[PDB]
Amino acid sequence: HHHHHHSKLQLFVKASEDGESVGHCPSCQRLFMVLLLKGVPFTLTTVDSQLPILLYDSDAKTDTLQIEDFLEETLGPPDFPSLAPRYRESNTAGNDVFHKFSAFIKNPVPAQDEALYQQLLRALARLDSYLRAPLEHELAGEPQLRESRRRFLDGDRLTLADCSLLPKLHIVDTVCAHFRQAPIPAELRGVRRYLDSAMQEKEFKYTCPHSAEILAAYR
Repeated sequence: HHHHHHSKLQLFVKASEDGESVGHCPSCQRLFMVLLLKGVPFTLTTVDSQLPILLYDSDAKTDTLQIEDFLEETLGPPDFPSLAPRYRESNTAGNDVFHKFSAFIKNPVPAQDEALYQQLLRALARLDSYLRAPLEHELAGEPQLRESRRRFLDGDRLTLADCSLLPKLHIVDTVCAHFRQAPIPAELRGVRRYLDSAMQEKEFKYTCPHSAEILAAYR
């Protein structure tokens, strides 16, 4: 079904430095994921306003959030699965991780280093607590459940929320690990399980750019 192409729905995304494959771009990956999860035929095209961009008919859409809402609305039951999360909080948890990572990783002030890192950790901590908290349907079946059993944000299936966050969270882990020897702390069991579960899902695994690409983006 799905058609990738370098050198009808069509997604234009960034190519890698050498042009050989998919480039670093967490928004590009987000939409790549949405499209795969819809199970709709599509063409993805790498490129050497701003990407990602989507063509439907002759018509374009250039804004990540807009493209996403469109794909969620236009492609629905019974032809396509809806990917909206069920619970409000799936949409907000970890909403600040990426911003806090970016301020940490770009900081040139020695005396602010630990401080900004702590802010990063605290946000990762809150994401962790949500991932470990049993959701409604989990309790509906098991009334005394203490620790959530689920794989992802909203349950055991990838949703729009995961599509947005996983690409960002992958970068945080990749960059912090390699550059500052600061992998996601083992204490955050829910965050750790979440990244690992994601790597076992074809739609996340096969939309990841090579690690070298992410590393190069940060130098």
